[PDB]
Amino acid sequence: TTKDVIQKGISVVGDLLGVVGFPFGGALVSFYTNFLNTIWPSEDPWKAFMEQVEALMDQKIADYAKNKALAELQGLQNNVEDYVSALSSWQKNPVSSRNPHSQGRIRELFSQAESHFRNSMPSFAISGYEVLFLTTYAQAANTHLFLLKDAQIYGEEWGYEKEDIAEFYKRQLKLTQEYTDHCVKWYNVGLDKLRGSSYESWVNFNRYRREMTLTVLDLIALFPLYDVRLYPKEVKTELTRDVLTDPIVGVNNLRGYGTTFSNIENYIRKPHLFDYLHRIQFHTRFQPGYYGNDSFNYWSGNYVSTRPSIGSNDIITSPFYGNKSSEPVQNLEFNGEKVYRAVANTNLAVWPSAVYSGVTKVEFSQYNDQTDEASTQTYDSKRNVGAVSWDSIDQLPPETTDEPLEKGYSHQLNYVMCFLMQGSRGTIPVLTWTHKSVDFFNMIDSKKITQLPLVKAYKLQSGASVVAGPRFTGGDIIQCTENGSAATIYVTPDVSYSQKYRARIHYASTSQITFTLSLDGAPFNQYYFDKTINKGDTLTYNSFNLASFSTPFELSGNNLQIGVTGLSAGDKVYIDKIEFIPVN
Repeated sequence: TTKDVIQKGISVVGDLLGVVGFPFGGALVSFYTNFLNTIWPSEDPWKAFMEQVEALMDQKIADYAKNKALAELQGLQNNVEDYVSALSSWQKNPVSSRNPHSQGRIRELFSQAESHFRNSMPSFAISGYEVLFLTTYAQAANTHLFLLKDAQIYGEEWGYEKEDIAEFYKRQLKLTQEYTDHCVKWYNVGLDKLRGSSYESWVNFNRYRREMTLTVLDLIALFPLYDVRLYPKEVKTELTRDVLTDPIVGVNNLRGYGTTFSNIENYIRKPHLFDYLHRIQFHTRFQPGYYGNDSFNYWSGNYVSTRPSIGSNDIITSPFYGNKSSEPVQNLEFNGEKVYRAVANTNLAVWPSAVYSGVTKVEFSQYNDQTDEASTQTYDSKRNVGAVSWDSIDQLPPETTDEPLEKGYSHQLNYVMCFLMQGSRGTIPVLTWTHKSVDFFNMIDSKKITQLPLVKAYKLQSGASVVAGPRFTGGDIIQCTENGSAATIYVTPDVSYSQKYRARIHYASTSQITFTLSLDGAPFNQYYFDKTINKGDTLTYNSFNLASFSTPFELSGNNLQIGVTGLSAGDKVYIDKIEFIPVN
């Protein structure tokens, strides 16, 4: 259910990934037309976003608050549409028809929309309804900020005063911090409100977490890239966070046999360096039916193997999950294949005073980006398979319904974990996914500013570790507590000639520090960096700083190592991303 808003959410993020940083005029206008058709066509989408959280929270917005919100949104729609039509004409029209008279038309259409946004935002954050208005606020906030950056692109062309463009920029910086912080604060409020002890509690908790990730968290992660002054070129970036699909179960009500909240939540994958699905070992067991005729085999447990990020080849194999096989083991390999879909069959046997159900068949759809072709691999219990009851596409829709699935999908399989039901009445499989934007090769683009998340490293050292991200960076981060090396990340240059680059680092630190960069073991850059937080502070938007290294360099190697020094006992440094700026 609610796949509609989930698709809109996934699509917007997918489209924005193409116009992030300083976009080319034609691309910007193209985006805007889809944007209007997706998010700003009528009040239906906004109403659906409200109902979405109401469904997750099992609460409703007071009708008065709901009606006003919808009213503001209708007005904002007109402002956005009037603005886009005009912007479209401006881009299309040559630098000749641009007379003082048309400049003032676009200038006031823009000022109106921007102003209307600041006036309306409070309506999507009324006391007591903050969490329920979250996806609506997120989408409105996004629009407001995306709109704002246009003033830095076309400001002078439109004939705005130097003072005006500057006021708009400072306003953009203030709002990027506020909107981001607002979303994370209430996201967490909602998350905690759903924590329970039962299996049913965890499904709700995790569904909220996944849906808020796709519609809110992924979105706010892009906000900083709207700063066309800091990002004067197109930006190549990726979202590294995990999302778990709903558990695969054959029955709607488990009558208390579902795995407990803590036995699921405490065992799912913890903050880890990025990796890829490599192999799966299926274990099968026989489930007898009370009358023999109604028996079936089912997936009882599993092993999972993943390969690390580029630069390392040693395969990581998971502990055993679930119950050992009573039947012959099945192994599926994925070497390089991208699993973009998983469809499952489940079956049930009704006993006098018990019901037994399990996953009997799983069909995986894979795409080989090397040999540009799709195919399927499947697990079959072999005895009484039943019907399909679970489709990943329902939870993780494609970015585009235009292209074929192997091209338009939004996520790929990263992990499989089997949980045991209470009193071991069965097995509950849980699947973890990662975003399609993740570049396996860690490729440094020669024309764009490339953002490289530290979790893409293949090797951590000196006691460095992966820590939960602050919810606004698109993924997890690296925590450094000691002086010395920290991480080694493998890099793939996209060109052959001696292209030069400048490096920038997005970090947080409790003290003044020194970052050192090495290529294949040789230092090439070392610089001093400011303290951004106090010991014990929680990480909010302003905790992070983005600072450049002085000197330019060439990528005469592949193994980039980041080292830190200047730490004292109790000092901590958090590293989010390293950026590469193509320089002449």
